[PDB]
Amino acid sequence: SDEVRKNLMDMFRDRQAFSEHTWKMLLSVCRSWAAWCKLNNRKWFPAEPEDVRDYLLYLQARGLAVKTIQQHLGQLNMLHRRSGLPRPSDSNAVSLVMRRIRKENVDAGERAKQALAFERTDFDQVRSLMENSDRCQDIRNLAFLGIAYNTLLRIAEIARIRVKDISRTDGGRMLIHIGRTKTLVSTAGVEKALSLGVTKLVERWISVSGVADDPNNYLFCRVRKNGVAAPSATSQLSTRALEGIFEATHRLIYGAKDDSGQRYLAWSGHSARVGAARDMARAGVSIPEIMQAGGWTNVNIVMNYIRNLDSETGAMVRLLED
Amino acid sequence: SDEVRKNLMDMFRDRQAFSEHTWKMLLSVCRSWAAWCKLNNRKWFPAEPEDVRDYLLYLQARGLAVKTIQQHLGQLNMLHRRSGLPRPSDSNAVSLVMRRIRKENVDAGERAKQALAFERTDFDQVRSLMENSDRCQDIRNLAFLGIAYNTLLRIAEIARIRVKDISRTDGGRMLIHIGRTKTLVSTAGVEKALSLGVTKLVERWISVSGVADDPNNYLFCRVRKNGVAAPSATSQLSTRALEGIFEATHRLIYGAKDDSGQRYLAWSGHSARVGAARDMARAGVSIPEIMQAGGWTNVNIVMNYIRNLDSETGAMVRLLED
Amino acid sequence: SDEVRKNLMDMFRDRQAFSEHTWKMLLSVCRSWAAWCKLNNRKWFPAEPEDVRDYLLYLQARGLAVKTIQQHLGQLNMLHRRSGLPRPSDSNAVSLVMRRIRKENVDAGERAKQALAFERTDFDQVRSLMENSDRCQDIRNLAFLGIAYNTLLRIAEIARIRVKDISRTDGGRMLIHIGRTKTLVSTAGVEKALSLGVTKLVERWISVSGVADDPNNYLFCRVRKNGVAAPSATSQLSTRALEGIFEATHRLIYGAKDDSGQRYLAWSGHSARVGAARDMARAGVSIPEIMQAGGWTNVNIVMNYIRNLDSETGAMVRLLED
Amino acid sequence: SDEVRKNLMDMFRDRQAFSEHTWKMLLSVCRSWAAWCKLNNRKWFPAEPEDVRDYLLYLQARGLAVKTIQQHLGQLNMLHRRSGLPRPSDSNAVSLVMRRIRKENVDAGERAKQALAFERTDFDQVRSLMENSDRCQDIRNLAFLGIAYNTLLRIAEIARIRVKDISRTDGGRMLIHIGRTKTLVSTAGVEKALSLGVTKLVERWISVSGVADDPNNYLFCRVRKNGVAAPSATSQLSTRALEGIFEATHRLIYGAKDDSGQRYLAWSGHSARVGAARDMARAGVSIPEIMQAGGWTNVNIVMNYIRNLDSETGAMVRLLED
DNA sequence: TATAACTTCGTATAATGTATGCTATACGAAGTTAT
DNA sequence: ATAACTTCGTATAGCATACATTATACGAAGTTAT
DNA sequence: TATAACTTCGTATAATGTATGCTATACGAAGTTAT
DNA sequence: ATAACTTCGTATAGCATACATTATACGAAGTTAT
Repeated sequence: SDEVRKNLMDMFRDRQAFSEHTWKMLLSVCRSWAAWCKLNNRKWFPAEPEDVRDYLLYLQARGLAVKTIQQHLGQLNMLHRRSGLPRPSDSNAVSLVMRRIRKENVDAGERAKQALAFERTDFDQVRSLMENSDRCQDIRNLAFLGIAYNTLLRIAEIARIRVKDISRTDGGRMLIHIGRTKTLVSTAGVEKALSLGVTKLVERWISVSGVADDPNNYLFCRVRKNGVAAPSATSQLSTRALEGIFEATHRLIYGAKDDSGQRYLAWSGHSARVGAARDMARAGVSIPEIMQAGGWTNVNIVMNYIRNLDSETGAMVRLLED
Repeated sequence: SDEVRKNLMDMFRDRQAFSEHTWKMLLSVCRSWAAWCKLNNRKWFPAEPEDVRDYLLYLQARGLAVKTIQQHLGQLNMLHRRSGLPRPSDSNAVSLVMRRIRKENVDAGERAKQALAFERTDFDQVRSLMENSDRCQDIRNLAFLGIAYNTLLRIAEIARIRVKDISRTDGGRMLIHIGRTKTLVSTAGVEKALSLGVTKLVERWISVSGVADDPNNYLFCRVRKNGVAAPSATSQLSTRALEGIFEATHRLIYGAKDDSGQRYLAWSGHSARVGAARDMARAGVSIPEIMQAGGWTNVNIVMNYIRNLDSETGAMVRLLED
Repeated sequence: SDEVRKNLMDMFRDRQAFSEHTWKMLLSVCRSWAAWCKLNNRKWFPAEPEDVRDYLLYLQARGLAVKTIQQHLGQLNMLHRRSGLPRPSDSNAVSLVMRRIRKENVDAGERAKQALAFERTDFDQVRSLMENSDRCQDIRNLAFLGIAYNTLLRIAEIARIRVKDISRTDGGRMLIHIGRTKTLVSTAGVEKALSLGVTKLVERWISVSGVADDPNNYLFCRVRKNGVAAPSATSQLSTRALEGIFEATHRLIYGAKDDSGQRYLAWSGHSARVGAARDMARAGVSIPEIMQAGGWTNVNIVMNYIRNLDSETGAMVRLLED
Repeated sequence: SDEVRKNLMDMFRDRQAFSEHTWKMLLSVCRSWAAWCKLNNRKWFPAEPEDVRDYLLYLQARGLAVKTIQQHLGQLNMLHRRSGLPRPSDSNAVSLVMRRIRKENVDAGERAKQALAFERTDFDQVRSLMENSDRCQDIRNLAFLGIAYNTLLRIAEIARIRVKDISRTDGGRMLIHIGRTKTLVSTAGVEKALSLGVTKLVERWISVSGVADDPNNYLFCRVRKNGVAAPSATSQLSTRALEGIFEATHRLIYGAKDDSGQRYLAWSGHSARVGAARDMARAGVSIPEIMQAGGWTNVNIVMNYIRNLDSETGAMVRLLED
């Protein structure tokens, strides 16, 4: 069909309208689905519902997460819907089976994990140790953890901070201007303020890195063996390395990860977000203020991190013994 | 017509998409609709809005509640939508009778109900009346009333408990790990501390019952007319029974049921939930604390349980009393 | 057209799906539009945009409120849309002229008025006088004002209160169950609690009226010359009479209305709502609690009663002199 | 084609549907689009999405802001929608470039701006520098800066003020009745108290100006090079002039403009609004109090003015400082 | 040189929220009028 | 010529109204147990 | 009877918010099993 | 026969997930100034 080619061509022409990660996962899903189709001699593009049902069942049978299976469907759905074709999910075979796969897995324990929390106590411990070190690695890392926990920004937001994004209060606290986040793309964007402590941590790093040469440098950059910063205004510190700082800081305190292969045996990119969310809840911060903290315009995900603070809470118990 | 045959096979094949309670209600509604149709010379499938409209008006004439009339309409919508067919509710005729029937029925003052509060006033009365009775079922029921008040846990939830789900903490207080979640984006297991007095009751029951003798054994079990427990791990105590414990306990104090045929004359499955929440807000406890105690996230409902408390009477009452 | 007749016939068949006031104003607008069409020899049913534009301009030219003109359009729009025909507002002639008429009127002062406030001070004054009277008129009226100001219910909500809708707290305060309001039609509905003062006022009235004979009596009923109540379970006190109580209570204190013909020279049905809203704001009640008070699920109308509390507010002024 | 001729006549005829500022921007955009089309051999009307897409990409290449690119697109959407024609934005091509252009531009860090804060630090500086200067324009400007700080009133709003809109209260404080509303569901006239020091300045100005000599005379008026005021009541001082007072006042202290061509180097119309709000939140004032001071109901905006204040730094900063 | 400390990348899995269309201001710059 | 505007055009920040009902507001006429 | 105190009604004008579709419990009642 | 269930059906209250992305998680391979 002429129209389908056109629609696809249009989406590719302005591919920059979508996150690069959407593209990353579009192609990845397409590769997996392409492969399954080839293994079973099946037309892979206009995808047949029943074929899609077999494929979701096969993903299930490989032991894949409910959420990852929803991903494979999601991209297939997007590829079809933006083509002008009907979505696989538009048929019952796919709809019902997706709902069924979720029900079976969930009803056998499957649960979406969350990042191991990096909370205030963790931050103070990390800091009590590393604040002394005059190494470049250590000063940078300590400053990044500070920002992460102070501001609750995602790591991709942190790696985009430019030195000119930083301003100041009369009070002396650093403010970091963010524009783009996951949930938001604006020109006015948001301001996130650091405490006086974290501001110092960040001053130390600026000072010692020489990022402030060009004010269009990324606040965070790489640091080599010899301890020399490598500022850039065109290459940011990969988010993979910020994941690494979290894994190294965890390793520093708790030693090496298990042999098991499980996710979340050590801190990761999101660890400071669930942790600072959680600390606020427990100090009585109001639910709106928590949402303002993490950029959350809606209430449900925040309830869904105090999710697992829901431990022994024991209101009724006290009531009972008196 | 061939399409809808496919769509109905899609449904039987992926029947595990829905819980067996949904299928139950689906089947029940179809039975009611098909009867009505036969008795009124109407084709039952596909349904035509004129016939669906008369049917909903028959359901109103019959005294059925509005939530009930919605359910019949819902499953009819469901059944037709899961085939290639138009839903009744997408017709102007059925859409207007639902509106007409809703408001009509509220004007004659049909009232949504809820569980009769089983409170602390009531758990002392009961304890008082059978604290030190040595009957093996009097011991079981007393324990279970404990767990239901303390943990505001649903009834199917208490059915599932086992002895392997019971650790300890300060004083003795038992650690009931749970499946309070049957959802993906939701806690990976929750936890409930019993009081010391209630931990004591779920001790004395474990003695007599002898449920410990297997980990995989369910906590609550059947107890026959000879006061002997009958542990199992393939067979959990039904919800209807746990219901029964509550009604029996009501009969104990207040005697035989009021005989209107009405609902919520005795206590039922939820009475302890309702009661505990009310007790909890009476002594002042953060509403979102209450919300976490029985795993609510949709305050519409908990609100309805504590409405007639004096602590909830609102701002105007507060102002007026100067 | 056959379809248009059918659609209209369907709406009339289940007319009870719409408020009777919608019907009242449908016919009233139709009468006015019918009349204008007859005066200008114009087809009145499928209404021509340009004819509708002339008619809105004529309503403007009679000096009618912007909001009343929006009403005439509203019903014309509804009559057409529910017929299956295009709305007048679907054309530019009508759209643009409506927007223009609003702009001209507003840009010459026109503003939507609000009810004269009946606030706490007013209620205490009214009460300081009438609380003594043992007349039936006075006891009833005083109790209605109490409820109005205490609960913020609209008068139609107040006239629907049945004696069985009333319950109690442990604390001794009356609760009044509402089901239907303007913005809401439910079976669970809402509970509104009276203070201890208003509860007394209401006790006096119940006591002295004999409404509590049949518990399906309307809490408020008429009272004749001789001071004898006339309870009914099938005829409520007209909302026009509740408007009258407000006008009489105003007259009692401030004397007779002007000669001017202006609306809101004396208290009316909504006077206690804007007044209690306003009092809450000024005592620092939180904006959510205000919304809970008046049944308001959204924030804008409440801002739009503290609307005209916005008087001399003078935060900046204090700042300036120090 | 005849339809769109009707639709364009509908528009000229009801041209008062929109403000003359909307028409201005509409006309401006058409001029830009038509030029671009001629210069690029494209039909200007109806617009085809391919051509609109290239045009928006030309607007991005030209350095225009995203709010600006939206405006061009908006008026194009408007113009076409008010004819029987499809909007550009309803095409997949233009929809994706707008997305692409938005995020693209935020990544090179284009930043939404706002008025440079004219604060109390700045109104003392100014007063200091010209408190007791006897120049008739130095007297006018000083007064007006007063009114703008004190009342956070927009500039067109201050233009409209007259002497007949000025009563009194405690000490002298002037009573500026206003048209802060140009909306129906909105206050029926508002009110602003000036301070005593500022009331003094709007006294000394009325002396010299001689504006009192007619009620209907506008408060602020033109003052020629011979230090003589020129009252009018048919002619209000333009907004561009009131702007000018602010820039002049900036030049006074800081000298000639920074010469980047940039925006918000001096103060402008809104500077006093911005400044006053910031000052108001600095000394702690309920946010919704601030919101009422300049008639906001959409806190998105006021938030943006007080972001870098230390009192607004958020919960995390508060927790971290123990 | 070997090596820290990356980047790049693939597949795997969590998170996150359900909008614009009109109207005001900003400002350089050209037009107007009386000093 | 120039101060001190006003008018303008193009660039951006700042805001409010439409839609589909459902309700109250009030003067005026008909009703009914005193 | 005249009259308070309505009801009914018409036209006029303000107010008010942008949802369900699945899954659990309630309970009388019939079925089952061991005392 | 009966207590004490379980299973059932029909009646209602109580709840949670789908959708379209955009992001992080982490092991493993290629890179590069020391």
